[PDB]
Amino acid sequence: APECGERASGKRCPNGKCCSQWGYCGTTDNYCGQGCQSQCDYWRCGRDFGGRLCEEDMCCSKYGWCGYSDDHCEDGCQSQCD
Ligand SMILES: CC(=O)N[C@@H]1[C@@H](O)[C@H](O[C@@H]2O[C@H](CO)[C@@H](O[C@@H]3O[C@H](CO)[C@@H](O)[C@H](O)[C@H]3NC(C)=O)[C@H](O)[C@H]2NC(C)=O)[C@@H](CO)O[C@H]1O
Repeated sequence: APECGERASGKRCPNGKCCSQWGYCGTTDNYCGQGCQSQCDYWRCGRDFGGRLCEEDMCCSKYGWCGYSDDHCEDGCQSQCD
């Protein structure tokens, strides 16, 4: 049964996860993409997003995306770079 969204009385997902248009929590494009009901910016971080820190100990790249690659953790990384 739905764990978030309108069929869950506006309930939000834990750890900032995206609530899909179908009412479930997750982090792939099916959850965070078009139709996403809430917390759709799970993968964004840094200066352009209220200085939010990434979950899962991910680095916040200079472009404001969360990840583990050298591109997200090296050169311009905003937080949790190591
Ligand atoms: C304005 C512009 O195009 N700027 C470029 C930056 O966007 C780009 O950073 C990378 O952007 C892509 C999306 O366009 C990021 O992919 C996302 O990564 C998350 C999790 O890491 C994943 O859930 C998304 O599905 C995925 N989207 C796609 C479309 O694959 C990618 O992580 C960003 N990389 C970094 C290091 O922040 C940078 C680097 O290529 O270049 C700018 O010109």
